[PDB]
Amino acid sequence: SSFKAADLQLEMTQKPHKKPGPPLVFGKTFTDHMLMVEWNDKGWGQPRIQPFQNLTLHPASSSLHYSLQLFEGMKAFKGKDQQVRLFRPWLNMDRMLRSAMRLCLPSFDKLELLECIRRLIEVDKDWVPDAAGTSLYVRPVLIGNEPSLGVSQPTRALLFVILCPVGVTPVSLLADPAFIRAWVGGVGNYKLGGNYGPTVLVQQEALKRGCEQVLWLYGPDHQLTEVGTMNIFVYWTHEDGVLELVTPPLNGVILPGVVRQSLLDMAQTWGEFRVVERTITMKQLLRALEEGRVREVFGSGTACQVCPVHRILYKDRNLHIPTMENGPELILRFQKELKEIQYGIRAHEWMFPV
Amino acid sequence: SSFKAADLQLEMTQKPHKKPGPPLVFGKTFTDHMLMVEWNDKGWGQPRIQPFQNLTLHPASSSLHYSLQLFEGMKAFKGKDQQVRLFRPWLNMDRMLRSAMRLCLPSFDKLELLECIRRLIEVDKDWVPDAAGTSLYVRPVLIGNEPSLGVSQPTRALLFVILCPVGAYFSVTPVSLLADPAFIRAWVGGVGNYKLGGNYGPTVLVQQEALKRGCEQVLWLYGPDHQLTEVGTMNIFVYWTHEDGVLELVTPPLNGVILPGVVRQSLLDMAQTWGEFRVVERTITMKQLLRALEEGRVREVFGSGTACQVCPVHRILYKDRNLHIPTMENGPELILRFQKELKEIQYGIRAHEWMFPV
Ligand SMILES: *Cc1c(COP(=O)(O)O)cnc(C)c1O
Ligand SMILES: *Cc1c(COP(=O)(O)O)cnc(C)c1O
Ligand SMILES: O=C(Nc1cncnc1)c1ccccc1
Ligand SMILES: O=C(Nc1cncnc1)c1ccccc1
Ligand SMILES: [Cl-]
Ligand SMILES: [Cl-]
Ligand SMILES: [Cl-]
Ligand SMILES: [Cl-]
Repeated sequence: SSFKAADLQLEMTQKPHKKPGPPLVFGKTFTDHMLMVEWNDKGWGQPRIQPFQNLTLHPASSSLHYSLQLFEGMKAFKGKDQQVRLFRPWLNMDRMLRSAMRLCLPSFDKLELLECIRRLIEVDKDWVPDAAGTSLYVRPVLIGNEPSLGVSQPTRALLFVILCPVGVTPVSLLADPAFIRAWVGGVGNYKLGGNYGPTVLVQQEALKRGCEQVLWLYGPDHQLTEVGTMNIFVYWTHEDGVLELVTPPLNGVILPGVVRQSLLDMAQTWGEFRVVERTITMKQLLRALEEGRVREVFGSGTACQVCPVHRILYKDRNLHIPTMENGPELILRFQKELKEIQYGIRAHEWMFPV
Repeated sequence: SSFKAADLQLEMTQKPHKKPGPPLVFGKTFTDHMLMVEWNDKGWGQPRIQPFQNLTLHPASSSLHYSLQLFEGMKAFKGKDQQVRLFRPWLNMDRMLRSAMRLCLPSFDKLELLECIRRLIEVDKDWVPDAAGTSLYVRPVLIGNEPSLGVSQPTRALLFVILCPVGAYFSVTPVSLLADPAFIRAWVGGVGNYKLGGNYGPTVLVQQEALKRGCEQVLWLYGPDHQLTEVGTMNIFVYWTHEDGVLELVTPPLNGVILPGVVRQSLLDMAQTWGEFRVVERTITMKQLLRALEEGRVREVFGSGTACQVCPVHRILYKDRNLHIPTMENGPELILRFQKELKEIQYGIRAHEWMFPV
């Protein structure tokens, strides 16, 4: 069974928050409403769009003791004509259902959640900014909610969604093999709360070491997996002399990002250079930097879309990454095309109109 | 700058709950009171004892989004003298603090929290069952509580403690295990050695697989050489005559994928005090166990943990093939001896510095 949009009950807020005035730090400002659906031994209850409010949770909730939690993250963009659109939300929904199944949280209908989310965005339509490079960030969440200290499949869960309005520059990265984000056979390929908490300290260590984000290396040959909460891409002339865009394969330690998949799809479609999913090693990068074969290194994710990398501190070796002196041509093309699609400049099967 | 037990605020339930009748499934029944301490940028607030009540969380709470959550688990036992005691609670406090640092959560005084726990258990004295095999389980938690989607060191946090009466866990019955290398609990350089909630959520599906394959628990293998690391939520001990023909008790070393259990340390301490056989921390592979089994050198295999104290193992399903473990054939003398000494100590029959009186 599943909750249905047609059963939605609306409680409009009686106490609207002041909208942001002319400074937007990410993830602190929320809209007036939220979506709220509960699961229990009777199945999924009816979905509510209701005033943004606190959650009331039993102290034994499995969400708090055994990290029976997962999230999603996606943006809604408002175009010139004030039409609002979600970017490839179906893939976020596919990925939310996989997380849930990995955590034995209750299954749900992807299209019904989407419609509920759309309905929720429509209620908070005026929170969606329209200045350049601004968007509305959508945070669905599903948590187990059994009041039991037993490590087990819960018979109760909570699915809710909240929204935040959100308001080119290259970043530096610490690449230390000591630090591990995910392992083959682990759950790094799902968007689960537990994958993030442990990175806080590591991120602090990268700041202390004068870097801005973490380059997560994995395995004996130090594979480049991800950058911060982003997938990583390298544009270079490979060893076989062919020009390629490369990014690591989905072999268990990589989060299957929506932006990532989009960049692959675009480049693939262009048909101008080779586009592969393959392991990338610090050894390959060093050698390609020594031989001037690297053009652009960047990260991708809903946060920035495309984020260039100028520097990588590999232990004590400070590597200059020449992304910016090579345009950054590919990056700029990706941003340009993504902007066109996202803000309705160009009609595309990737946008879902609210 | 920690909270303080002198500042503790007491607020007694208006109407209490009727204690269970001597039917108790673990973790579904709680006592009348709980402890709560709030932290923010003005540091720790005053701790409080309050009637068991629900948490009020901002929906962006970092505890719920990025798994800023850690817990502990320790038992209190009521002796004949109706006096209740905590088993080595300082090791749990040490571990709770290390977990807190790992998750960038706020530091606190181990003795102050321990004193507040004393008071909480004191207040709920009567919930502590004295029937044989029973105890009060104590569950401290520390969760982040920043109301922002930024992945970061929170500026707010919540520390609470709830209590469960527990029935006799078992007589002692062995368990069968699923040993499948595809499922990996923790990795070197990871956080499997901290009691973080994020280590437990992904084990549900695996545990469910073990049941469909006819096992009761998971034997967590690690490496290409299939090391026996842990059993369910228990550390693993093997009693055998080793390759060199020397009788020993072995348990994997704390190389980072092992949770340093309090019973584990205690079994080690106890066994070395007896000084009657070799006690060592060494890696254990399925290759070594197989051969030991074919040669009749394995006497007992068991788990250790607060839940069980000591849990016999009698079967391992490895590579579709069932491995019989003669634990029960061999007494289990070691297990039985361990169980007895802990019991005597835990219920104050023998006086011991491991016990902290409530
Ligand atoms: C969210 C996330 C990504 C990329 O996600 P998108 O769907 O592209 O926004 C990549 N890696 C990690 C670790 C993430 O949490
Ligand atoms: C809690 C726990 C143990 C044992 O801990 P005790 O301190 O002995 O109760 C062992 N392994 C795992 C994975 C645990 O969570
Ligand atoms: O996208 C994220 N953060 C973000 C969004 N918009 C601007 N800056 C940062 C994110 C990703 C993964 C986990 C948590 C947050
Ligand atoms: O001690 C635990 N569970 C338990 C306790 N008493 C009886 N049965 C089971 C435990 C340990 C670690 C993580 C979660 C729970
Ligand atoms: Cl349990
Ligand atoms: Cl995947
Ligand atoms: Cl962030
Ligand atoms: Cl350790």
